[PDB]
Amino acid sequence: VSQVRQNYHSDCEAAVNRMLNLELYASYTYSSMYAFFDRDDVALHNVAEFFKEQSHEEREHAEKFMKYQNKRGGRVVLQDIKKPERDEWGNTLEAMQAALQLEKTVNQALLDLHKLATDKVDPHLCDFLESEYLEEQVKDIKRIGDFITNLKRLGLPENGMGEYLFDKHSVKES
Amino acid sequence: VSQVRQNYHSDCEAAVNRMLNLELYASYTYSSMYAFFDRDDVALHNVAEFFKEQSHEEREHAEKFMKYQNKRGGRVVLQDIKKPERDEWGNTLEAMQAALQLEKTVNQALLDLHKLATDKVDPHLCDFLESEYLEEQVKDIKRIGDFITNLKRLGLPENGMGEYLFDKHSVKES
Amino acid sequence: VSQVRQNYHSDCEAAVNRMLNLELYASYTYSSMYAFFDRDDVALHNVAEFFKEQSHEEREHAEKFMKYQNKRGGRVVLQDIKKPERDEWGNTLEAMQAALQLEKTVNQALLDLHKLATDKVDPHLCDFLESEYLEEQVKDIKRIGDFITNLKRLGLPENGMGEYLFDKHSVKES
Amino acid sequence: VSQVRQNYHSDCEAAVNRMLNLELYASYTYSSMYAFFDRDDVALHNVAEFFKEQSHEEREHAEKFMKYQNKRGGRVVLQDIKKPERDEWGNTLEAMQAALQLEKTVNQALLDLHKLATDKVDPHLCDFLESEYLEEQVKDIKRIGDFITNLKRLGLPENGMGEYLFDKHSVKES
Ligand SMILES: [Cl-]
Ligand SMILES: [Cl-]
Ligand SMILES: [Cl-]
Ligand SMILES: [Cl-]
Ligand SMILES: [Cl-]
Ligand SMILES: [Cl-]
Ligand SMILES: [Cl-]
Ligand SMILES: [Cl-]
Ligand SMILES: [Cl-]
Ligand SMILES: [Cl-]
Ligand SMILES: [Cl-]
Ligand SMILES: [Cl-]
Ligand SMILES: [Cl-]
Ligand SMILES: [Cl-]
Ligand SMILES: [Cl-]
Ligand SMILES: [Cl-]
Ligand SMILES: [Cl-]
Ligand SMILES: [Cl-]
Ligand SMILES: [Cl-]
Ligand SMILES: [Cl-]
Ligand SMILES: [Cl-]
Ligand SMILES: [Cl-]
Ligand SMILES: [Cl-]
Ligand SMILES: [Cl-]
Ligand SMILES: [Cl-]
Ligand SMILES: [Cl-]
Ligand SMILES: [Cl-]
Ligand SMILES: [Cl-]
Ligand SMILES: [Cl-]
Ligand SMILES: [Cl-]
Ligand SMILES: [Cl-]
Ligand SMILES: [Cl-]
Ligand SMILES: [Cl-]
Ligand SMILES: [Cl-]
Ligand SMILES: [Cl-]
Ligand SMILES: [Cl-]
Ligand SMILES: [Cl-]
Ligand SMILES: [Cl-]
Ligand SMILES: [Cl-]
Ligand SMILES: [Cl-]
Ligand SMILES: [Cl-]
Ligand SMILES: [Cl-]
Ligand SMILES: [Cl-]
Ligand SMILES: [Cl-]
Ligand SMILES: [Cl-]
Ligand SMILES: [Cl-]
Ligand SMILES: [Cl-]
Ligand SMILES: [Cl-]
Ligand SMILES: [Cl-]
Ligand SMILES: [Cl-]
Ligand SMILES: [Cl-]
Ligand SMILES: [Cl-]
Ligand SMILES: [Cl-]
Ligand SMILES: [Cl-]
Ligand SMILES: [Cl-]
Ligand SMILES: [Cl-]
Ligand SMILES: [Cl-]
Ligand SMILES: [Cl-]
Ligand SMILES: [Cl-]
Ligand SMILES: [Fe+2]
Ligand SMILES: [Fe+2]
Ligand SMILES: [Fe+2]
Ligand SMILES: [Fe+2]
Ligand SMILES: [Fe+2]
Ligand SMILES: [Fe+2]
Ligand SMILES: [Fe+2]
Ligand SMILES: [Fe+2]
Ligand SMILES: [Fe+2]
Ligand SMILES: [Fe+2]
Ligand SMILES: [Fe+2]
Ligand SMILES: [Fe+2]
Ligand SMILES: [Fe+2]
Ligand SMILES: [Fe+2]
Ligand SMILES: [Fe+2]
Ligand SMILES: [Fe+2]
Ligand SMILES: [Mg+2]
Ligand SMILES: [Mg+2]
Ligand SMILES: [Mg+2]
Ligand SMILES: [Mg+2]
Ligand SMILES: [Mg+2]
Ligand SMILES: [Mg+2]
Ligand SMILES: [Mg+2]
Ligand SMILES: [Mg+2]
Ligand SMILES: [Mg+2]
Ligand SMILES: [Mg+2]
Ligand SMILES: [Mg+2]
Ligand SMILES: [Mg+2]
Ligand SMILES: [Mg+2]
Ligand SMILES: [Mg+2]
Ligand SMILES: [Mg+2]
Ligand SMILES: [Mg+2]
Ligand SMILES: [Mg+2]
Ligand SMILES: [Mg+2]
Ligand SMILES: [Mg+2]
Ligand SMILES: [Mg+2]
Ligand SMILES: [Mg+2]
Ligand SMILES: [Mg+2]
Ligand SMILES: [Mg+2]
Ligand SMILES: [Mg+2]
Ligand SMILES: [Mg+2]
Ligand SMILES: [Mg+2]
Ligand SMILES: [Mg+2]
Ligand SMILES: [Mg+2]
Ligand SMILES: [Mg+2]
Ligand SMILES: [Mg+2]
Repeated sequence: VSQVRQNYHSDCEAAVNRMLNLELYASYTYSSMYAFFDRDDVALHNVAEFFKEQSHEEREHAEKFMKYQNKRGGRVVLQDIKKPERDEWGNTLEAMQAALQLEKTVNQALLDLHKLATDKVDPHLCDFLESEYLEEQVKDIKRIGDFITNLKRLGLPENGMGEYLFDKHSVKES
Repeated sequence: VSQVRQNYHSDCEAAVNRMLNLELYASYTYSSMYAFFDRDDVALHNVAEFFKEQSHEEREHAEKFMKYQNKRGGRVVLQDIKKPERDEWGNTLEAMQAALQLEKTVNQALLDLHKLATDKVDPHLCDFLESEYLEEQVKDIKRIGDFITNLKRLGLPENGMGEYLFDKHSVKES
Repeated sequence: VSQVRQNYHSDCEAAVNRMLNLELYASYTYSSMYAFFDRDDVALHNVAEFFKEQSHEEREHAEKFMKYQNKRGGRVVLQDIKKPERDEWGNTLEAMQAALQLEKTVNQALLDLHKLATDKVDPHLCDFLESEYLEEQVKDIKRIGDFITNLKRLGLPENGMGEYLFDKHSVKES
Repeated sequence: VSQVRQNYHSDCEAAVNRMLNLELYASYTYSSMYAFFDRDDVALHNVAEFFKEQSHEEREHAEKFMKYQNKRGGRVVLQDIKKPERDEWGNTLEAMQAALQLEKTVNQALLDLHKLATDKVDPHLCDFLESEYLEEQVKDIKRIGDFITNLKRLGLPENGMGEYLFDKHSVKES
């Protein structure tokens, strides 16, 4: 009943709201990782800044869904942002493994939303996901996988020198 | 079993490897056309350079598939690059006609890969083909068709002055 | 019977075509190494880019032989480009050892071509090889040998930290 | 008996003087072609300027041999510069065919001088010919052959429009 609404199924509107929540959840998990690596007894600053930036990017993903919802005439409905699964993240390897799984969880939700949009014959929503979300996921999943391979090569979790070197050379100097 | 792999069917992985080979094959055919037009008894330099650039572009298409394969967690598998169908290319008209058919053959393979990706519900691969390959083919097919029309207008194959003028005015001065 | 042909033996013409094929073969082998180091379970980006550049350089070597053939009035004859000997390259040390042997194989073929050119009293072809090919081989063979020495010093194949450091410090940052 | 002379055979000294004369002869022939195409009843200005530049380049080739002779401690001995074989050059095709044969005659003399230098074990003279003369000949022979192919394609000698177009598009605008 929005004056702009056209070819936008209620199911897709609802699924966009759920996806928005998941983006915010992902942002919050990354924020927790930032704070962990900033601890004085962890002290891997470039890794911390990597996760801070990851958090900001997820927040941007969320805001883009809010804007999308309104563009199509749907209505943003917010729910609680659940706290992350862990309060402490072990080390760079454990955190990167959790990040990989988080990005794959987000990717699966996006793929599921694409299936729904396809089922409801919504090519605009399909294009939006393909053009703004799906390649970002593939690229970041590859980046994080590459990191994990290098962390293993560097002898994580046991090799502290390896972990130190990863922070200096693999992630952006901040 | 790659840690990055998600929603990537074995059939699509294999078809990407076959497509990679076809891009390399197309590159090699264009390289042969370059060398032919550079012969002292052919001596159409702008036409030669046109095909040299076509060859480099196909090589870039191939490299982009290699990168894609790895991004999705598939594994690049290479096969022999078959030599071109001809050792000599007749004249500018015959070569352009062969180029048109080559670009249409490549296009059909890309369309077939899109059908497979659609069947396997792989929207990332669909988007990749649509965003990076399919429009390039339509544009180049149109360009080459336009050239063939002009070569016929110029009296090819019999009209040597027509062929000379095409090289001076239709293809980029190199 | 080309109008430009002068002092160019049929044997040399044929050997130039065979050398052209070998340059293309070398290019393809280096392309395979690039793709291997770009895998998410290998993930040595600077090493990957090193081999990508090696591949492009071999392609340039091939194109220079095509141009040479035509300049002398010979005729380019292409054959299949055989796929590389391996589908996977083990690690940076194994790949560099294979690269060393590849560059020495190419060098031996160039030296053999120089012997033929000398036998047929073709000083232009001798000069072409000496001025455009032979020093490139000596320089690259030295570079790759130096790399292998450093990879051994760094404890390859067992020392993953050593391999990580080589990628950061020995090859160009890409 | 020159104080600088070392490893310079009398035969090579004499052959350098004969080569010098041939370069001057080639210059003079090209000058005649320039004057012919500048005639009001020929009037192909870009072709005329092409041959004028060819003439100046041969003069530079001659001067470089004079300098070489003195560098090695030989003595420049000059002979008459014979007038060209023709007083009129027919048309662009006939002139280009004569230019091709002239450049091949010069090339054969250079190759013969290289054989002599090789026989007398004079690597400096071999290098001088290879580095300063032999590639220039191959390149110019290819250029002129390419021109002849295009003149034939353009319908020379009968097709006056073809000849006009060659002057506008194949040779440098002067
Ligand atoms: Cl609606
Ligand atoms: Cl509709
Ligand atoms: Cl609805
Ligand atoms: Cl909702
Ligand atoms: Cl709950
Ligand atoms: Cl977790
Ligand atoms: Cl915890
Ligand atoms: Cl997760
Ligand atoms: Cl957007
Ligand atoms: Cl995207
Ligand atoms: Cl990327
Ligand atoms: Cl990495
Ligand atoms: Cl370790
Ligand atoms: Cl890294
Ligand atoms: Cl999968
Ligand atoms: Cl899925
Ligand atoms: Cl599968
Ligand atoms: Cl395969
Ligand atoms: Cl086969
Ligand atoms: Cl064909
Ligand atoms: Cl053929
Ligand atoms: Cl085809
Ligand atoms: Cl891309
Ligand atoms: Cl495209
Ligand atoms: Cl267009
Ligand atoms: Cl056109
Ligand atoms: Cl016609
Ligand atoms: Cl015109
Ligand atoms: Cl056109
Ligand atoms: Cl010959
Ligand atoms: Cl000879
Ligand atoms: Cl022969
Ligand atoms: Cl051959
Ligand atoms: Cl075979
Ligand atoms: Cl091997
Ligand atoms: Cl293998
Ligand atoms: Cl080898
Ligand atoms: Cl060169
Ligand atoms: Cl070199
Ligand atoms: Cl050096
Ligand atoms: Cl080194
Ligand atoms: Cl070690
Ligand atoms: Cl450093
Ligand atoms: Cl080093
Ligand atoms: Cl002496
Ligand atoms: Cl001596
Ligand atoms: Cl003597
Ligand atoms: Cl003398
Ligand atoms: Cl006389
Ligand atoms: Cl004559
Ligand atoms: Cl005469
Ligand atoms: Cl002559
Ligand atoms: Cl000099
Ligand atoms: Cl030279
Ligand atoms: Cl050249
Ligand atoms: Cl030309
Ligand atoms: Cl005609
Ligand atoms: Cl024009
Ligand atoms: Cl031309
Ligand atoms: Fe970022
Ligand atoms: Fe991310
Ligand atoms: Fe996200
Ligand atoms: Fe990212
Ligand atoms: Fe292009
Ligand atoms: Fe193309
Ligand atoms: Fe292509
Ligand atoms: Fe194109
Ligand atoms: Fe390089
Ligand atoms: Fe190399
Ligand atoms: Fe090479
Ligand atoms: Fe090199
Ligand atoms: Fe010139
Ligand atoms: Fe010349
Ligand atoms: Fe000369
Ligand atoms: Fe020249
Ligand atoms: Mg209203
Ligand atoms: Mg609703
Ligand atoms: Mg949820
Ligand atoms: Mg709770
Ligand atoms: Mg995109
Ligand atoms: Mg983005
Ligand atoms: Mg990367
Ligand atoms: Mg694994
Ligand atoms: Mg499979
Ligand atoms: Mg195939
Ligand atoms: Mg075959
Ligand atoms: Mg597009
Ligand atoms: Mg493109
Ligand atoms: Mg157009
Ligand atoms: Mg002929
Ligand atoms: Mg032969
Ligand atoms: Mg071979
Ligand atoms: Mg085989
Ligand atoms: Mg020598
Ligand atoms: Mg030399
Ligand atoms: Mg050199
Ligand atoms: Mg070089
Ligand atoms: Mg060095
Ligand atoms: Mg004295
Ligand atoms: Mg004497
Ligand atoms: Mg003489
Ligand atoms: Mg006389
Ligand atoms: Mg040179
Ligand atoms: Mg020069
Ligand atoms: Mg040219």
